[PDB]
Amino acid sequence: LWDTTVRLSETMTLECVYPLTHNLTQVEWTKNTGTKTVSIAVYNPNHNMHIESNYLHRVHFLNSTVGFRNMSLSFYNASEADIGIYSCLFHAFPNGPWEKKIKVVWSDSFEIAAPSDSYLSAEPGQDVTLTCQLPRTWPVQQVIWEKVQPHQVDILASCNLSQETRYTSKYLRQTRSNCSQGSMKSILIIPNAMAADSGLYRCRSEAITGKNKSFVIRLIIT
Repeated sequence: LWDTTVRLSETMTLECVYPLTHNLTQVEWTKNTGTKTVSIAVYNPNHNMHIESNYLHRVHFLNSTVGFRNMSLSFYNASEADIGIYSCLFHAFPNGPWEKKIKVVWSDSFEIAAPSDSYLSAEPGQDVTLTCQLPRTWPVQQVIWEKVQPHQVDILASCNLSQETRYTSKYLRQTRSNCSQGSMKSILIIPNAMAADSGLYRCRSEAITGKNKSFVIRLIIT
């Protein structure tokens, strides 16, 4: 129901970068208040821009090297009412839409609730293998890989072997994931890792009983 969770802050940014090579035709930023949706912004490559009147002077598009591929939404002065789920919709007709769902939550640093269980050192330029030490059998229903930062948590992979539809990560940096039926090691691979790939990587299991387990790796790439 969400691809990225970011911490509520006065100048928070909802990252959204189109990862595909298709020619863009439109972006839309929406917030799902309830069942109804509020159209925050609509932008077209002809520089036509719709902005919802209540968001007139509340949001902007910093978007380093502005090229309409990066449409991350930044707040000037956010408040508790800005908590909720946002949708960032890229249209690249005829190729079809690419949607990233962002949930804003009231919280402290996400790293607080993710103390590292393992420390992983690796040299730059190598394919780093992250190993989840959590069991995958019943009652566990799905296993999720996330990158945990103080301000945001990005879902890198999600595997539910019973689900017929697969989960596609909206994370910009490429990773190698595998949702296989075998009883092998639950692995996430970071290809050609750099110093920017350092940080907390958390594998998370969700069970049919509702119980939540987590295993956190502190990856350090000098």
